[PDB]
Amino acid sequence: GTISISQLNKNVWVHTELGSFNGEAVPSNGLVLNTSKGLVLVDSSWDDKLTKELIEMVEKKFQKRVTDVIITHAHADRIGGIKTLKERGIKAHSTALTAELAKKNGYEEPLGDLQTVTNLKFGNMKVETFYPGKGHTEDNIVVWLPQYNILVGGDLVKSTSAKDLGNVADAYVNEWSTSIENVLKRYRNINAVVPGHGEVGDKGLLLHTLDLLK
Ligand SMILES: [Zn+2]
Ligand SMILES: [Zn+2]
Repeated sequence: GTISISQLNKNVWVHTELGSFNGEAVPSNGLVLNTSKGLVLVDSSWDDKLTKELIEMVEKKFQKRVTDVIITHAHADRIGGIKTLKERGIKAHSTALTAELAKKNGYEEPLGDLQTVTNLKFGNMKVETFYPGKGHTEDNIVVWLPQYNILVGGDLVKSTSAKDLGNVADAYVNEWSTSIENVLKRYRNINAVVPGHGEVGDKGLLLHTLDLLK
């Protein structure tokens, strides 16, 4: 099961891919939104190969085109497939900072169209992007589906089983708790929280992440 999709509701699924690192499978999550105007992903995958596999799978599953991807920060698990996106005319949305960091981290450039709070609408599917502040990276954003109170946390948000923050060389560890607090403040009645890696949970993941950061 290198690529798996799991349903939250009719039109919102989690995509999860196993990257292969040092002979270990390493899952990363994003979202798949099935809209009347196409599929919209939150995040790509670790690299172009997996991104292609992901796109092939979702397009086949839903018989719909991937039209847009929202990139939640400029690391491989999120942006690794940007070349695939660009050469397919799949729009790669990001904050300007993520775009700047993408170019620095050697990736092709996403759009830089997202602000601190941005509302997008794809068909009937409403999507909010929110930059809560620095944390896992300087640029990490989260994505919210206000119709369903589903939050995509990316690597800002740890799963319940996670006991480790991960790579913090370019993290803002002190600021990360504030950024999580900002997410907790903004999103009050959450049905699901998708962490960047690991099992989907609820607000408890945000609290858990705060706990790890204490
Ligand atoms: Zn990262
Ligand atoms: Zn990650």
